[PDB]
Amino acid sequence: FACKTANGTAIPIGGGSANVYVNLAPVVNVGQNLVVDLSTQIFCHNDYPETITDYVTLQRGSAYGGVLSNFSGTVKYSGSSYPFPTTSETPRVVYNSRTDKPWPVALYLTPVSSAGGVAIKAGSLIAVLILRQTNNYNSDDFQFVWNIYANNDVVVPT
Repeated sequence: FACKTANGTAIPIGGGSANVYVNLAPVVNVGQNLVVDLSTQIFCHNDYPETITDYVTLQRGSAYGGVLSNFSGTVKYSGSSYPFPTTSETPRVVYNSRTDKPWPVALYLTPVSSAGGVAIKAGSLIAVLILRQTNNYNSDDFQFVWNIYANNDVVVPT
């Protein structure tokens, strides 16, 4: 089991860390959602689906920089919505194929009432998402740590 980003960066068997650089809607009003769809950015596969089933959760997700300060967040994992930053590990998604398939994670971030101006800065860390992988075969328990960085400023009109 291993994962890769849209730009080619991979985290191999056993886990590790990688940076993901995302473009963001440049203007988001109070009452609107800024969406960070990582299902188009992060892809993973099972290396031995003939015999092993891989189990994958969002173990936890944290907000940083302007997202922590200026946004109220929810994370969608494989169709279900949870608080972001997270308060519990999600249910498991099954990976049973060698074809790389999306990690079904999306952040929905809406400005807090106090937000205004540049609410997210270009180049800043905005989230860390921990993908946890286990299986039905041995005791493997691996973390794939995704550091999410903003490619551009996000302005909240005032």
